[PDB]
Amino acid sequence: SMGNLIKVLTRDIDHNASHFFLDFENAQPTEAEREIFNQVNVVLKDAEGILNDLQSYRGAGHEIREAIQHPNDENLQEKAWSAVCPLVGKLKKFYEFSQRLEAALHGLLGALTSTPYSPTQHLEREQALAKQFAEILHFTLRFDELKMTNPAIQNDFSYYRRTLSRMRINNENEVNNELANRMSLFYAEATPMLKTLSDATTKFVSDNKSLPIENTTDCLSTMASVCRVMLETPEYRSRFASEETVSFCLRVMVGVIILYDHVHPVGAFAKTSKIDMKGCIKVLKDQPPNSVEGLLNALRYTTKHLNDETTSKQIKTMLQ
Repeated sequence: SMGNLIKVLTRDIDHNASHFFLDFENAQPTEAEREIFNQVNVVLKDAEGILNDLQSYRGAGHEIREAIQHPNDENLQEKAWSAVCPLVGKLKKFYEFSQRLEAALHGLLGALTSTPYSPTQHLEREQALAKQFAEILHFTLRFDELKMTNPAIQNDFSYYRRTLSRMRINNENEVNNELANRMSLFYAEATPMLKTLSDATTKFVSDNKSLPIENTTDCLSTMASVCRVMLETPEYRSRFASEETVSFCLRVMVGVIILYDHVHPVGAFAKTSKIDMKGCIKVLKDQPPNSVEGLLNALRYTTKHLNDETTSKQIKTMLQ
């Protein structure tokens, strides 16, 4: 069923491009998937809009530097303020969309990690919900890759917090200090959406104490092995791996790996891990370097157990 699971996750994504929501007629969920598929699909419909706003994030570095250069010129102070406020509005909408990702993740984890079935049978039984989980990770990695290449995001928000505080001394859709602190910890992360999704998966394990942990962890490791085997085998590469399919699976694999490393007690690098770390890193290495550097940075920074003394030197040196 390893070939079937590949045909399930990599199904109808070639003719698909940049769309994170699943077509209802194409995915064809079962009766037991309808109430969750509908909820998750609404969040996935907005994921494309969130990602497009991040691509259009030009930043206010030019106006900020000019205002700081001439701090007595009120026209330049208001020109920078008029430019950075709609951008902080976008940053506000991105962080609030991260909270919606946590809700849609618990609906998927709640169904894909039931007590009786195995991970392999869950991805085959609840095929539509398994596709949505991969699409949530797809957007998560694609969002965090843009954030890493856009240094104006943290500079715009830091200048906002400095100017706000001291403007409401000297001088509705405004941001409060309580929300700003959570946004600052959000954008200080190398992978903001993935860190959030990582905590949400840890929350799911704690909310379901009566649920065994491998029902969640082996679901992530199965998805990692489905993507790894598809990408590393040429027999399966000439059958399924295309431009959009490889880029999709590369990001689904890195997503579940980091989730696994935070939820699985010993991590994804220990001897008892079920993720082929060397094989997953190698697949990233055989890819063109520029298109995967964001994913490699995720495996080097968002990881919990990478720098452990129990962790191997081969992968440690593999990620150098």
